[PDB]
Amino acid sequence: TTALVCDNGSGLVKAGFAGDDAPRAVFPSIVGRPRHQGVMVGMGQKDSYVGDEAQSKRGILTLKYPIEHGIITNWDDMEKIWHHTFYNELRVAPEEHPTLLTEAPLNPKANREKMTQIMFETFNVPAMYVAIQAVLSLYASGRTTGIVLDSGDGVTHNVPIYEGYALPHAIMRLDLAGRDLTDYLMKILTERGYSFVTTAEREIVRDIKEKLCYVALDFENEMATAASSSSLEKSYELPDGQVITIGNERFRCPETLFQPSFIGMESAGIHETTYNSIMKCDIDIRKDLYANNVMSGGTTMYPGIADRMQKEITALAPSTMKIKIIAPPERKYSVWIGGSILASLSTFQQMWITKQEYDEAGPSIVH
Amino acid sequence: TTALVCDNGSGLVKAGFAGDDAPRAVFPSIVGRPRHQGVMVGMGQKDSYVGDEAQSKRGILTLKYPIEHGIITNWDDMEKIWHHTFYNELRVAPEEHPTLLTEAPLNPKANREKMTQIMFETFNVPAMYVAIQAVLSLYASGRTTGIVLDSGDGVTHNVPIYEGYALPHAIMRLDLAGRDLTDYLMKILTERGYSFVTTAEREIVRDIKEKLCYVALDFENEMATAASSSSLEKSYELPDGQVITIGNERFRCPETLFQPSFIGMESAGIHETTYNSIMKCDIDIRKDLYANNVMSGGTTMYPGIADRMQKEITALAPSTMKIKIIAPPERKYSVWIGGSILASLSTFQQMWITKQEYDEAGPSIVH
Amino acid sequence: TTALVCDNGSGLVKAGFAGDDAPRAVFPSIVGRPRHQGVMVGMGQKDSYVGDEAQSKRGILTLKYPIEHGIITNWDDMEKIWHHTFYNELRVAPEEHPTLLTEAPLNPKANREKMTQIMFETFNVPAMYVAIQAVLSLYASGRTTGIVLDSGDGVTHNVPIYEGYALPHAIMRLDLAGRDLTDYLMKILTERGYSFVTTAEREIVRDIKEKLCYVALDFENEMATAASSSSLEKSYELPDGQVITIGNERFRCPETLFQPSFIGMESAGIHETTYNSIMKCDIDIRKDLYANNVMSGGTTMYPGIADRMQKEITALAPSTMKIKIIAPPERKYSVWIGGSILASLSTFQQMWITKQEYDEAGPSIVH
Ligand SMILES: Nc1ncnc2c1ncn2[C@@H]1O[C@H](COP(=O)(O)OP(=O)(O)O)[C@@H](O)[C@H]1O
Ligand SMILES: Nc1ncnc2c1ncn2[C@@H]1O[C@H](COP(=O)(O)OP(=O)(O)O)[C@@H](O)[C@H]1O
Ligand SMILES: Nc1ncnc2c1ncn2[C@@H]1O[C@H](COP(=O)(O)OP(=O)(O)O)[C@@H](O)[C@H]1O
Repeated sequence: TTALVCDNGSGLVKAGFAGDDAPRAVFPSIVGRPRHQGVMVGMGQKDSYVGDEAQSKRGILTLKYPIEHGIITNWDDMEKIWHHTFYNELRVAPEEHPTLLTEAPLNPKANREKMTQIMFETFNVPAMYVAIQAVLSLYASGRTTGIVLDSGDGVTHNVPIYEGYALPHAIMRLDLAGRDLTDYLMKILTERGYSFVTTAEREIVRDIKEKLCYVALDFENEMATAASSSSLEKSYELPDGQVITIGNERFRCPETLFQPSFIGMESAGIHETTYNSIMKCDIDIRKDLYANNVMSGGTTMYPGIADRMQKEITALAPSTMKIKIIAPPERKYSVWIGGSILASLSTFQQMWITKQEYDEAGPSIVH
Repeated sequence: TTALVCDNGSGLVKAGFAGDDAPRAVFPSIVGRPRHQGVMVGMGQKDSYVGDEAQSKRGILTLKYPIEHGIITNWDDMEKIWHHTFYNELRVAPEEHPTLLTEAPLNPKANREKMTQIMFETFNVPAMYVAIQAVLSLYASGRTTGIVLDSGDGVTHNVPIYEGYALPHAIMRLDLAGRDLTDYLMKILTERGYSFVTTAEREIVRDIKEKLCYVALDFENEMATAASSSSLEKSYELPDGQVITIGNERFRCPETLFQPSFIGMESAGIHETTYNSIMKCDIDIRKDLYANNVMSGGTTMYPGIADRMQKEITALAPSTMKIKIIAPPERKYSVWIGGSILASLSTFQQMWITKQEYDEAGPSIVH
Repeated sequence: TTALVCDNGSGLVKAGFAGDDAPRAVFPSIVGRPRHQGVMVGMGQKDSYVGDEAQSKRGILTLKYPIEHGIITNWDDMEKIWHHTFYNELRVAPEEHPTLLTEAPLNPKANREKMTQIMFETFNVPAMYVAIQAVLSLYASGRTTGIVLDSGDGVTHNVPIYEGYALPHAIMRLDLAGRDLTDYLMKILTERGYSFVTTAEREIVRDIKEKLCYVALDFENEMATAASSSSLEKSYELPDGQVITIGNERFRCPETLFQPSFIGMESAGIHETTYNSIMKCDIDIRKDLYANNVMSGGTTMYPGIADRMQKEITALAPSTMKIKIIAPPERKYSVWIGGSILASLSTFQQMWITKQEYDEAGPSIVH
C-alpha cells in the first residue's frame, strides 16, 4: 500500500510510486494505429500501439494525442494508456493503493468526473484524489508562498499561491506553448523548404524544438544578429540522415510565447499574463510574489527563458521592487515531484476520496 | 493434404510441396509447336510440347512464353503447363490440397480472376489463395521489415515492407530485365556478327546471359578496360560447337538495368527506383529500409550486382546513413521458399479462399 | 507601358496584358529534351523544346516540369519559358512595363528571391511585384470577404480572406491534386492493363482526367452503381486510335481529394481542411465564410465537385448555418484574372518594387 501518482500532462505522461525523486515511467502519450494494410498474417501485431511502443514505430503509425488542451477529448484510447501504465511500464496490480492524479486548473469539471469515474467502475481503485497542476509545484519546490508558471504540452497557466491559500480569481489560463508551439514550428520551417506535415513526423519536428530553441532575450538585434551575420545557424541530422539548416527561426519559435501574434491566437503573452495575474491580486500580497515566481512548466528548458522574463517583468512592475524568477532544473518533473511529496506525507491520508464517497454521492463529490 | 505452391514467374516455373527448401519441379514455361510438316506418320508425336519436353527439342519447335510481363497473355496454353505441373513433373491428383499461387504486385486484376477461375471450374481445387511476388521474399529471408527488389523474367518491381505492413503507394513496378534483357542481348551480339534471331535459338542466347554477364561496377574505365586491353573476352561453345567471342558487351547487357537508355525504354533504372521508392516512403520509416533491401529477383546472380548497388545507392541517400544490400545466394527460389514457409505455417489456414467463397460471391473476392 | 501578368502555376502557365478577361498565352510548362540520337544533321533542330513547341512532339521528347509543388526546383530551364513567354508566344520586349507575378502562399521564401532576382540582373524589368495565388481570386470574383480554395497543378491551399485582411495563421496548404492526381491515375489504370508509364505519355493520361472524372458525390452506392450495373463506362480513343475502357476509376481518381488514403499521403482531405481552416478562424468571423467559399483552383472542373462539397461541408459545421459554395466556370483563369484586375486598377502603382528597391536593399525586400 504505497502511493503511485500519475499525470494527464499530454506530451509525456509521468507516473511512479510515492517517495521518489522521479517517476518510474516517463513516456509520451499516444495511441497509434496502422494506416496501411496488414501483410504479416502473423497476428502477433496489435490493434493499436501506445506510448513508446508506438513512439518506436512511427511513420507506419498514425498518432493521436488523447489529451488536447488539458481537457481529454478521447476517453476510449485514454483509458488504454492508463490501462497500460498500471500493467506494463510500471508493473502493478490495479488494486493496491490510491493514486493522486494531476489535473488542470480551469478546465471543465466534466473533464474530472468521467476521469474519476473510470478510476472506479471499470477498474476499481482504493480511493483516489485529484490535485491541480500548479499546487504541487510548491510542495516540490518546497515554497509556501509564491506565484507559479506552468505550461507543459497540455496548457499554460499560472496560479499565484500564498501560504497555501489559493487566489482562484487571479488564476490565468491561456492555452499556448506545448504542442501549439510545434504547430507553429512546422508552420515556420517551410521557410527553408522542409515540408514536415504528417501526424507521425510531428515529433521529428519536436526533437528540433527540444534541441535548439532557447529564447531570443531581446530579439530585436537578435534577428539582425541572425540576418546580417550567421554565427548561430545550427544543423540537425534527422532520422534519414539529411542535414537541416535553421537559425532564423531557432529563437523565433518560442518567442511566440511573448508575442502570440506570431502564432495568431491573440490573447496576451506569457510574460505579462503573470503580471496581469499579479495586478489582479491584492496590493499587499504582491511584494513577495514578484520574488517567488517559479516558472516550472515542463516546456521551459529554453536556455534563457528565465533570463528574458527577468528583463520583461522588470520592464513591468515598479522597478523599486525586487523580482526573482527561480528556474530550478529539476522541473518538468516538478508537477510529479509534488505528488511523491504531498501524497507521501500525512494529513493527506484523510483527504483521499474512498470508493465509499463515490458510492456516497457520486462523481460530483470531487468539486 | 499438404500444401503445394506454384509460381507464374514466366521463365522457369517452380512448384513443390509445403515444407521444403526447394521445389520439386523447376522447368521453363514454354508451349512449343512444330513449325514443319509431320513425316513420322507415327502418331506418337503430340499436338504441342511444354516445358523441358519442349526445351529438349527446340529448333524443330516454335516457342511461346505464355507469361508476358507478369500478365499472362495466352490462357489456353497456360492451363496446359498447369495441367502438366499437377499431373506430370510433380505427380499429384488435381484434388488433394490447396495451393498458394505466386503473382505480380501491380498487374491488372483481370490477370488474377481468370486465373482463380481456371483453378476451379475446369479442375476443382480444395480452396486456393494468391500472394504477391515480394511479400514471400521476407517470409523466406525471415526478415519482417525491409524493402525488396524483385525482377525475374516476368517483371521487375520493389515492394518496401515494414513489420508486415505494406506501403502500396510506394510500390514501384518498372517492367525490365528478364526476357527483355536477352532481347537487348540478341540485339547487341550482332556487333560481332552472330545473327541469333529465331524463337527457338533465343534460349541459346540466354545461356550466354546465364554464364557470363556480371555487372560492370563503374563501367567507365571498364569499357576502356575492355576496349584498350583484352583480358576479359571469354569464348562460349554453342550447341553446334562453334566458338563465340564476346566481352565488350559481357558487362554491357545487364548494365542496361542501370541505364535503360541502352534498351531504349526510358523510365528510371533499377538502382535508384528503389531510392525513388524509398523517398516516397515516410521520413521515419526509411532508416532501416536502406539497411534491409534484399534484392532477390531470380534474375540477379550477376557477380557484382550487389557490389554496384552498394556503390550507386550510397551515391544517393545521405551518406551518414548505413545502407546494406543483402544478396543471399539461395534466392531465385526465394519467392517460392516463402510459399513453402507461409502456407506451411498456420494462422494462414483460414486465409485460404475455399470453393465456397467462389460460390459465395465470385472471382472478385480475391481482391 | 501596360501591365503583363504571368503565373508560376506549373501545369499550364498563363500570361497576358492588363485589362483583359483571359491571358494571351496559355500553354503548359515543360522543358523537353530529345532522348535519342540526332540523325537530321539539319541543325535546324534545337537544344530543348518548351511549352507547346515541346507539347506537340512528345514521345521523342522527355518532359521536365520545372515547377514541382509551387516551389520551382530547376531554375535554368524555368528562365527559358519566361525567356520564351516574353519573346515568343506573347511577343514583347523584356523592358516595357512591370509584371505582377503569381506565387504560392506557404512556399519557402527562397522560392521568391531568386525569382525576383532573375527578373532583374539577367533581364531587367521596370520594377515588379509578387502576389499570392488566392488573394487574386477575390479581385477576380469581385468578393471582398470569403475563404478560397485553390489547387491547380502546383499545390492545393485555401486562404480565408475577410475585408482584405488575411488570416495567415489559418492558411492551410496541403500539397495534393494537380500532377499528383494523375500519378495516382497512371497508378490505378493498370487495373485494366494499360501500362502508361513514361514521362511523355503522362499527358495522354492527363487528357483522360480532363475529359471524364467528375466527382463521385457519395460514392458508396456509386462504386456499387459501377460494379453491379455498367452504364457509366466510357471509352476514350488515344493518339494511336486504340480504345480504352474505364469507369470503375472514373470517379475514383478525384475522389482521392476527399480521402488521401487512396493516394497514400495521409494528411486531411480537401473538403474538411477548409472546415479545419475555418475552425481555426474566429467564432464571429466564420458565419459568412461558409457562404463565400469560392473553390477556384484551376484543377476543379469536375462535374459535381461543388455538389459533393455542399454535401460534405454541411455534414460538418452546425447545420443551422447556411453554406454556399460558388463555382464560377470562368475559374482556372481566375488567379490570372485577378492580375489583370489588381494591376490594372490603381493604388497599386506604388505597390510595385522598382529596380531601385532591389538596388536599395536586395531580394529580401519582397517579404
Ligand atoms: N528542452 C526542451 N526545450 C523545449 N521544449 C521542451 C523541452 N523539454 C520538453 N519540452 C516540451 O515540454 C513538454 C513537457 O510535457 P509535459 O511536462 O508532459 O506537459 P505537462 O506539464 O502538461 O505534463 C514536452 O512535451 C515538450 O513539448
Ligand atoms: N546466373 C544468372 N545470370 C543472369 N541471369 C539469370 C541467371 N539465372 C537466372 N537468370 C535469369 O533470371 C530468370 C529467373 O526467372 P524466374 O525467377 O522464374 O522469374 P520470376 O522471378 O518472375 O519467377 C531466368 O529466366 C533468367 O532469365
Ligand atoms: N476539366 C478538368 N478536369 C480535371 N482536371 C483539370 C481540368 N482542367 C484542368 N485540370 C487540371 O488542373 C490544372 C490547372 O493547372 P493550373 O491552373 O495552371 O495550376 P495553377 O492553379 O497552379 O496555375 C491542369 O494542369 C489540369 O491538371
